[PDB]
Amino acid sequence: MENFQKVEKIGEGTYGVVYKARNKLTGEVVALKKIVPSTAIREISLLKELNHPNIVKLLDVIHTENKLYLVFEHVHQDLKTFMDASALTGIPLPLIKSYLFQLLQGLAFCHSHRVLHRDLKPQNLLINTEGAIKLADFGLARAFGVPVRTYTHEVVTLWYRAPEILLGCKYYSTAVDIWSLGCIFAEMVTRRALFPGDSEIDQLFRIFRTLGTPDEVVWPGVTSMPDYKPSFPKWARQDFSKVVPPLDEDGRSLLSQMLHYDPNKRISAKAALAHPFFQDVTKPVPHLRL
Ligand SMILES: C[C@@H]1C[C@H]2CN1CCn1[nH]c3c(cccc3c1=O)-c1nc3c(cccc3[nH]c1=O)O2
Repeated sequence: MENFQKVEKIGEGTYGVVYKARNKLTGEVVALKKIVPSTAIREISLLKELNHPNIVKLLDVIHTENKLYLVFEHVHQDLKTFMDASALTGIPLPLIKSYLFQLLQGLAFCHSHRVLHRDLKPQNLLINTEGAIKLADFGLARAFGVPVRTYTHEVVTLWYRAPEILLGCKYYSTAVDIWSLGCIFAEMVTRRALFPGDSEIDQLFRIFRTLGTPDEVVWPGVTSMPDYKPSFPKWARQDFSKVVPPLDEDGRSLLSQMLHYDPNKRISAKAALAHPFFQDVTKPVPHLRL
């Protein structure tokens, strides 16, 4: 695009390369994403109006010469990078709680307009120097079906995928994003991925080994799911005190509700914001080197 000048390749999203670039017009630095059916066009345009402080802002959509470029506000780094860097001492609890609180606000907003992210993961959570965190690539999934492999052939991570998606439910709800965020919450606290599956069945079985194999008791209708197999091994449910120490009682109570098997029992983003865990929530400034 004539109006932009690439500064550097800052990443590789699911749909295309992402560059940090400068707008020759406004002089603003931005994140340029390379990705055209009419349906995707209408969908992307809807995204230009769902603005929230905790959602990476979609500045412009350039559909030129049968190509799609999405211009997004630029945010210095992602959460994955910050997490790896904080592997030795871990992200202090006050900051973890602040990030979770902000993410829940971003989700509550999106879910109120019936938009789901569908693919939340540390990598698409962006953080700035002022203590804020924002959801990136929000809504791109419905527009462009999230594939098994990226344009670069990298395997899309299954670690944050909700069980209903894994079991074949085709009309999953906003609850899938709460599941993902819960997995991220646990990972920030323990400094280790909660369910690092490397295939759909390994992903499903890791979930089962920690939370117990779901049945009609905890999840009515589960046995009727498309990919549910009566032959799934029967694992006992582990205790959360063992899964996410040293997270306190309120935190464990909240995480448990975010990880409920039944999508209808799983806590909503809105209800999560009123949880006592956030009673003493604050907004501290992180220690990140740019
Ligand atoms: C955000 C995820 C991960 C990587 C590829 N992304 C996936 C593709 N992608 N990248 C996006 C960005 C901003 C806004 C929206 C998107 C987006 O959808 C930016 N992306 C990135 C980044 C990695 C390290 C720093 C920045 N900074 C950014 O500003 O992208």
